[PDB]
Amino acid sequence: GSSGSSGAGENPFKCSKCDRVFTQRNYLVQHERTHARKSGPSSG
Ligand SMILES: [Zn+2]
Repeated sequence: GSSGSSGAGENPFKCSKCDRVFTQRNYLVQHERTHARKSGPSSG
């Protein structure tokens, strides 16, 4: 007897930069273009 909530949904359209998801490719693109925080030699 363990039920209640299953958190947010899941979709194939996932963001590369962060861990975001969308119900379409368009909504994903507009979000991928907004990603302009990463600049210079800084990543892992
Ligand atoms: Zn993102």
